[PDB]
Amino acid sequence: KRLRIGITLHPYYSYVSNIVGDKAEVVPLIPAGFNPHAYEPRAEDIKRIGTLDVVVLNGVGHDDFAERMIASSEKPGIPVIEANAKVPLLAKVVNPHTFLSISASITQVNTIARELGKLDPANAKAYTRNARAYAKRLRALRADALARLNKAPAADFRVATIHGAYDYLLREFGLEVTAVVEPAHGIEPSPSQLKKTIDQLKALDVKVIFSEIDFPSTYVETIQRESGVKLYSLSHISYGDYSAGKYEEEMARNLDTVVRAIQESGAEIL
Ligand code: NI
Repeated sequence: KRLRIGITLHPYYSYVSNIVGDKAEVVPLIPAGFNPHAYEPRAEDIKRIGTLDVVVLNGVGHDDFAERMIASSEKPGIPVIEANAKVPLLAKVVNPHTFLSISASITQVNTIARELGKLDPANAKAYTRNARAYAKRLRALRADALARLNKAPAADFRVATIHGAYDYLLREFGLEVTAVVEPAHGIEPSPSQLKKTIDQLKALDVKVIFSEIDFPSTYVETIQRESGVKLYSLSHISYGDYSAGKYEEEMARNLDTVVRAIQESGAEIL
């Protein structure tokens, strides 16, 4: 019988779909429409784990809801694939958004394809071959996007983000995130925390803010008004329907947006 593979987040649906092709079923643990930051496990979803053979986990802080779901299920001892086993993690609390990096995605894809190959040896060769072809497309995505960068960002080019999602993404450009607006992962800032953030943006002369496309924040225009910073939006790859192509479609948009913020910070003759 065909493997039934549980996934927790949209990038993982894309990774597994691209690895298995038509040789296994990819099943989301939470229905399309839920914000995974806000999701609380339902009996309906807990029941579905009983029909699965394995669950692929981010397991580094972005799907603790999944481990609770499995604990409360008919199958508490279900095999689990820890996708981030070989991924260098930053760092205290680990930033769990490793899926928003092309290089960490490739590492994750390879770990998953290997682990799935052991559970289903009949399709192991297909899983390994598909992982290699998906990785090749991912490297090309990054290469084409980085080639459009005329210059590296200037020394004073400082970046802020609303959600703490993009440290792994910006590392691909050799950049760091100067400040994150949300005080903690998926936590909304209070008026005093937002004032503190604005003071920091001004004091450190932060040039750009990457806001959320997926579940936008209501306070973003105040930050832009009060600090004069340029606004660009990025995708956490957490909204809408699950699809095999979702990850590369949205990562291509994310890389192009980062390139555009860097080119737009570049001055000409004056
Ligand atoms: Ni997040």
